[PDB]
Amino acid sequence: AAQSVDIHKDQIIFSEGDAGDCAYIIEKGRVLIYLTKDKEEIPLTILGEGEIFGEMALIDNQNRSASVRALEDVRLAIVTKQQVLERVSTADKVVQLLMRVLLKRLRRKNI
Amino acid sequence: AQSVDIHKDQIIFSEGDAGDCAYIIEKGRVLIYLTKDKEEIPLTILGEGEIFGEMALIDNQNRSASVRALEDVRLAIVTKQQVLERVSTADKVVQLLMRVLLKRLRR
Ligand SMILES: Nc1ncnc2c1ncn2[C@@H]1O[C@@H]2COP(=O)(O)O[C@H]2[C@H]1O
Repeated sequence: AAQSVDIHKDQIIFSEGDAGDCAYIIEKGRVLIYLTKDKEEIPLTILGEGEIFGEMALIDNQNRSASVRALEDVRLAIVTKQQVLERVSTADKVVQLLMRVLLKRLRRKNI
Repeated sequence: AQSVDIHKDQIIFSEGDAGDCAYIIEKGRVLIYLTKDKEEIPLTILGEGEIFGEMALIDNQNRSASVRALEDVRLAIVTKQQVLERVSTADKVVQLLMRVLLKRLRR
């Protein structure tokens, strides 16, 4: 059950401060990552097809650091913790080992 | 599968060395560290079933840190060719996660 979701142009996918449960892979369209500071919207990046966002919510299970809006009609593949564990557990030993030390390193970094 | 034993306090490799393979710790523990002006700054300690020395392989440059054995250790050698082969053949979503992790670790 790898589910997709379609998102209309100009839809806020999520907002800075929101609860974070999953990441998203862009299957079609583009998205704006941004912050809002005193009613002024400050862009950070634009992501397109085959790129992933919201991944700190996935590994660390905490709030959204930025807002994300769709610049056009987009499709998103939802990536949930259950999928990640399932895919890492079923992976090759060396790949599993790399994923572990990467995640362990990213936790020490973000301290 | 070739293994290698490393004596306690042996430098496995050093920051700045050429990087040809990674290692999975089969026995013992290892210290990952940097050296700044004869002062040694620890980063992490890894133990059994953990892997190091990947970064030279996937990013294709030198060793970013030094590694020493804290006790007698045994290491399974994983050649560069194996690591690239196994990561490239891995599942699309897993590859995508590894990329953004690495991109984050660089920033
Ligand atoms: N915080 C870290 N900084 C640099 N290297 C690290 C760190 N944690 C683990 N390592 C590992 O130490 C290794 C040092 O040589 P590599 O560049 O080949 O790959 C590195 C990583 O696998």
